Amino acid sequence: DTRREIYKHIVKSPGLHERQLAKELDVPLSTLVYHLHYLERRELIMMKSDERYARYYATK
Amino acid sequence: NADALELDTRREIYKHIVKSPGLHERQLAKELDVPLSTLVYHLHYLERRELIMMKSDERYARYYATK
Repeated sequence: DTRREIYKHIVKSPGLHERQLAKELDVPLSTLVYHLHYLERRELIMMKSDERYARYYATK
Repeated sequence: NADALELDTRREIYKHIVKSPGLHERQLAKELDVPLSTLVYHLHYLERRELIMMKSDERYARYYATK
């Protein structure tokens, strides 16, 4: 039900964020994270860093 | 070889980093009035020279289905 909906929203709409997923499915963030962890542990979904949100610092 | 424009843009970027740490590249571009493509060109260079470092933010990770 909820898990099968989360995995499917990811197949049809690749690249979404954690909070964009919980909004487009009306699933609480805590519930969605538990299912995302299962889907990662089974290697059915993966995870990429968003360059648009990386932060830059000068080195020492 | 590097134009005055390339050197000026590079140094202006590096030291906006020092004066204002932790910004994203779209904020970097709008605050320096530089196109995003050119800014990312200079960020990769400053990172190759280890003058700046790039920290990912995993709160904004993108989710994809495996094949």
